[PDB]
Amino acid sequence: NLYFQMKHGRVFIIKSYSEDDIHRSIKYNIWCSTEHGNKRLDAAYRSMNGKGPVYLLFSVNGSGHFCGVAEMKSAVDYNTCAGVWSQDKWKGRFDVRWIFVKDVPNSQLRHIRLENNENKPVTNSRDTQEVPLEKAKQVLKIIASYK
Ligand SMILES: CCc1cc(=O)[nH]c(=O)[nH]1
Repeated sequence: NLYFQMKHGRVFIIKSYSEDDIHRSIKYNIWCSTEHGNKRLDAAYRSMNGKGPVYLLFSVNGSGHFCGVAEMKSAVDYNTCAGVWSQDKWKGRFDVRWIFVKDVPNSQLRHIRLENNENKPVTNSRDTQEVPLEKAKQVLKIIASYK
């Protein structure tokens, strides 16, 4: 209702090519991004210093929908077993906590736009695109109220 109208938290889009990697993340509550993506999330997490959550909005590239919401729950460990994701393109791992597993079609979010990404729809983001807090509130309310 007015729950989401907090003033702390940072929100990022997660774009996965792999449906297998979504399933593994939900099963084991972990994730891994590119090197550049991990560094961005690790900085946001460490600078948050616990004063609020880091939310992750997951969407599989090409699927036409978002598939869930997770919260970051650790910094990035860069020295972990390799080859655990569906493509061996990844060094490291961080903990997440899946908060919401539901398919939300892009049609329900296309009209929200990111002033920090040339006003492109939030549904046209790349991996680890950060969402401004005020637009993030609108997306979460839509996700949590979809049926
Ligand atoms: C390591 C899991 C993963 C898969 C993918 O396709 N993209 C990404 O950023 N992380």
